Amino acid sequence: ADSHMLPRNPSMADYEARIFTFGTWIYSVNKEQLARAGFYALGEGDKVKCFHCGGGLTDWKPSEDPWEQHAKWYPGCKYLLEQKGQEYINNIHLTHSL
Ligand SMILES: [Zn+2]
Repeated sequence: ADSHMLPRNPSMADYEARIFTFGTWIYSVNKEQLARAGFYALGEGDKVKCFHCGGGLTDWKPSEDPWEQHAKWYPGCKYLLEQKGQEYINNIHLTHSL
């Protein structure tokens, strides 16, 4: 788990690089949402990982929100914080259960 200012995979900080990995994507969740939320696809099922915290997510379900799942599972992510803020992270945890 990375909660440092330094991205775990700085090479995926590049947006074009993340979006490349979603060139095709057969799963329910929108790929632009996934990319903006910091994820890139591993190329194995629906596994994605955050470039910053290195947090991985998989088994996506219809209606699931990439930023919400990002905050639910990896609330200490610095990229997540920079984009979404502490209020959002905390509210995700007040309304969700793991
Ligand atoms: Zn993250």
